[PDB]
Amino acid sequence: SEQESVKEFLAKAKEEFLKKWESPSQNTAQLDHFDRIKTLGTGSFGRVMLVKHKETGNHYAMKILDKQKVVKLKQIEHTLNEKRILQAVNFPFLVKLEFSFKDNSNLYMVMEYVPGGEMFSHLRRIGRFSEPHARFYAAQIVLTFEYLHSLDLIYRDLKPENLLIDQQGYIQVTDFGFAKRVKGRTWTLCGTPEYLAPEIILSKGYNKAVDWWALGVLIYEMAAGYPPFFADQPIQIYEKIVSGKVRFPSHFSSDLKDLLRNLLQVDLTKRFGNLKNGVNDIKNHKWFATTDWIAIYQRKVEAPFIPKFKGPGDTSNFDDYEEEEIRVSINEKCGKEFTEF
Ligand SMILES: Clc1ccc(-c2nnc([C@H]3CCNC3)o2)cc1
Ligand SMILES: Clc1ccc(-c2nnc([C@H]3CCNC3)o2)cc1
Ligand SMILES: Clc1ccc(-c2nnc([C@H]3CCNC3)o2)cc1
Repeated sequence: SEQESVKEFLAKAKEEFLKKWESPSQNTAQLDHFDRIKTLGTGSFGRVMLVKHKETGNHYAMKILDKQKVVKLKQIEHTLNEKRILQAVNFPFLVKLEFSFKDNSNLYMVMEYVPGGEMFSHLRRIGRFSEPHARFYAAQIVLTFEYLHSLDLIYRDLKPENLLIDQQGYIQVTDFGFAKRVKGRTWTLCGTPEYLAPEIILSKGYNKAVDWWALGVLIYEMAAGYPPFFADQPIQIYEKIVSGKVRFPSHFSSDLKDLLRNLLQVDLTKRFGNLKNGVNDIKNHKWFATTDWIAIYQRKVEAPFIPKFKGPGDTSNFDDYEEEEIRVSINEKCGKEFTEF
């Protein structure tokens, strides 16, 4: 079936992941080693801030999570998943975690800063991506899932806001807050409504097939400019998702429609990526006939566009948020819950 070079690559990738997975790094910097520059984005339990390391001058994106808000939102296991996975993975299209640490109030994950901004911004600015442009990004996600799934990891948060565009025009995936190592099935209701597979919505035990469904949603959104299932109320979105009905814009190629019908298959036992040939059904589909998979992996293909930015500390591709304190309490909070962080 697969070439021995590919099998050996993935076998070594798993060996290296498991060594770090079984002995995670902890406490590799502290807050006063950095200067704060700007808030790059916010969220329910945390935010991401551009920082500069005071000794080296290097820029980083620091994700800050409030321990008490994490406990209240029942995200303890998820935050521990995120840091433990990020410190163990290594792949060209994943954001690199450089440091992690905690204090009395917060958990900190310090990643290399990617100045080009989120794919979401670029997609909304241009309207929609041409099929070659969408296919260049989709190929990178296919390889990333091939890697992650071979490590028994499910990603569970694919969407344009989590795909950063780097200085070469390639993707780096960020936010592993829903990622998890899974042996067979898992059961948590999590994700963004527009991207949820039917089996998540229906409260079933599910597997890596949910990532391949989300790839179908992403490719549709890149090529159309909007996602296939949307509405004002989540329950209305869920009803569309489970119905098995998708309408395609007339400008979609026949090959694109065919691939999407096989990724957006409501029956998970019939969905591309989850059949006997696994990822190969996707890589060998006609829509990818022009893709040089090794060249993509090696970053040898010229990108469709390079983001405009002035230097490693430029924030122009991210937007403006109210600047709030990073307060650290005099007393430790939730120490027992986060001992492993
Ligand atoms: Cl997901 C993924 C699966 C397999 C490979 C792979 N198989 N052989 C290689 C060689 C050629 C380039 N340098 C190592 O890479 C890469 C990514
Ligand atoms: Cl409610 C709950 C459900 C599952 C787990 C769990 N699954 N694997 C683990 C590892 C890492 C931390 N300790 C052992 O914990 C913890 C709490
Ligand atoms: Cl390297 C890097 C640079 C920026 C970010 C980032 N900025 N905002 C976010 C959140 C909120 C919206 N989407 C996820 O993440 C993460 C990593």
